[PDB]
Amino acid sequence: AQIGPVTDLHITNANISPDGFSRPAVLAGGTFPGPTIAGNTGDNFQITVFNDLTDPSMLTDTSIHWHGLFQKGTNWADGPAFVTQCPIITGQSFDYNFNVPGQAGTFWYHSHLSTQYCDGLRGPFVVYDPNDPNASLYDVDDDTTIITLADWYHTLAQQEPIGAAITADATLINGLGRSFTNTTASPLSVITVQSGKRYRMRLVSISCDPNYLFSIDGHDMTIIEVDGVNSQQLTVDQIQIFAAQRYSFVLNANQPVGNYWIRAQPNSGGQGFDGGINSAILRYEGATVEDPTTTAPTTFSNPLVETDLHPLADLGVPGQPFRGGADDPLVLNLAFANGRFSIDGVSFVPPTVPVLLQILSGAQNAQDLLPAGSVISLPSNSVIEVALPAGAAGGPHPFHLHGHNFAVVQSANNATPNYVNPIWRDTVSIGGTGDNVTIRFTTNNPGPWFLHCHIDWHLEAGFAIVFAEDIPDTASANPVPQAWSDLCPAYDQAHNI
Ligand SMILES: *[C@@H]1O[C@H](CO)[C@@H](O[C@@H]2O[C@H](CO)[C@@H](O)[C@H](O)[C@H]2NC(C)=O)[C@H](O)[C@H]1NC(C)=O
Ligand SMILES: *[C@@H]1O[C@H](CO)[C@@H](O[C@@H]2O[C@H](CO)[C@@H](O)[C@H](O)[C@H]2NC(C)=O)[C@H](O)[C@H]1NC(C)=O
Ligand SMILES: [Cl-]
Ligand SMILES: [Cu+2]
Ligand SMILES: [Cu+2]
Ligand SMILES: [Cu+2]
Ligand SMILES: [Cu+2]
Repeated sequence: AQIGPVTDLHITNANISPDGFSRPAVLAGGTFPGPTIAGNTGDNFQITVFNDLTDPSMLTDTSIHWHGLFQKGTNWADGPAFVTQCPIITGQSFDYNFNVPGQAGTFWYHSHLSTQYCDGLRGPFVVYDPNDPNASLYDVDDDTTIITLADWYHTLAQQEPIGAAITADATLINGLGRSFTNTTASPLSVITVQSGKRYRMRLVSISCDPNYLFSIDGHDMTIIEVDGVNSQQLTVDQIQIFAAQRYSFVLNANQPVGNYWIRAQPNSGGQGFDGGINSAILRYEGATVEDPTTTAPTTFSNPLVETDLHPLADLGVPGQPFRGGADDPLVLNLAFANGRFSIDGVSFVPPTVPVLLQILSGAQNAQDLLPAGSVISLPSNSVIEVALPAGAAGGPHPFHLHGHNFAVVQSANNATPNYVNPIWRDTVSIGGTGDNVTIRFTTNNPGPWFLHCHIDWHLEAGFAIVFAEDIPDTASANPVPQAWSDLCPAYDQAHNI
């Protein structure tokens, strides 16, 4: 069952075996993935997070981010450790109390301390729209239509050896899948449909790293939502989904009653489907309980291409229709060397005092904010353009901006910008060498907003900056509760800082 919008959420350690290999994990709600948090557009969420963690190998502190929610006036509840809060210490709790005006769609939540979400603290977050403009396109939209894609590691995140390549051990679809090596025939997830019905499938990448080529044998998929933004209908037969992205698609259960493979091929780790890796099962009601016998095509006829997506609403693009046609045009120099990422020559290392607290304490320009060189001020009520030219090792990098969604004026693998009707989203692949993926947004949300690669291993290696949007108005716009004010002193005491 779905929980929320007002709920407790316990964070605990437990052993799990989603691919037949047992290891300890960091879990929300006792499960991997965590339980779906849900409500309606405009609701007040009050998620009281109880930190009950005791195993230091996966960190006993935590902080939770509500990915894609704008947090306007509630920057303190956004979750990124050392940006908007100090972590919650073990044996304590914290009420993330916020509202979701003007948003409806598919989101997710995850730890935002170190690489802890990789150890299991990840789950779906759905904001339903009682007056959804896409409602007539489908018959079913509920917990049974959520599809999560996750990477899973046998080695604990904190224990990944310095200097060795990090790859996953399994792909998990709805929490189940088979290991790439020493594959055993552990249970696969089943997604059940009834012949003739239409389903709003909510596809959520909760990945720490790989992108997936997602498809369903025999079926096609009509995209209706991108990262919370309603789209015009776009029919595709494969979706390349990057870490932290979401799509909703209509699945028409219009094939013969049977079993069909659901495929999610990561860009690293096990290649193909031998032994049922990278797989789940779409089962029609009345089908035999047995594995599918279907195959994929050699070549997909209609893969998703991002420039084919367009908003359902007339969203346009802010600013003027040319490069640099913004109030604050930025071009970030994104680089990697010697194990560390950098943005404009600075590798991100989290500060001791959270950025928001530094601002509330009176730091009022970005040159006064720590970490030095990692915080960039943005002016209020302005059009911002950010160019994110690719080339840094480890790509393609899915960049994500907190506090905002943005127009994707230029997408991967295509040198032509779109100043008319590009999709808006919150996580975008910056592509490959020579690309110039570029985003635009307007600054109407005061506070410090993280911008980073959502490959969690790259964030940990410094691939981030903070946009301190409207520093002068941050304090007035974001009143803080006493419980938030108490986080830093409690954390610093517990850690002898
Ligand atoms: C990506 O686009 C940005 C503009 O959005 C380009 O930035 C220009 O860079 C040149 C030097 O390369 C400067 O002289 C300009 O001041 C920049 N701003 C402009 C033209 O608006 C950037 O070069 C592009 N990068 C790639 C790799 O194509
Ligand atoms: C590369 O991106 C451009 C810009 O988004 C795409 O160009 C648009 O193509 C559509 C469909 O033909 C036209 O309606 C638009 O007028 C084009 N816009 C512009 C600014 O050119 C283009 O299709 C993409 N290339 C590929 C191969 O998908
Ligand atoms: Cl966000
Ligand atoms: Cu996220
Ligand atoms: Cu986010
Ligand atoms: Cu990256
Ligand atoms: Cu983040």
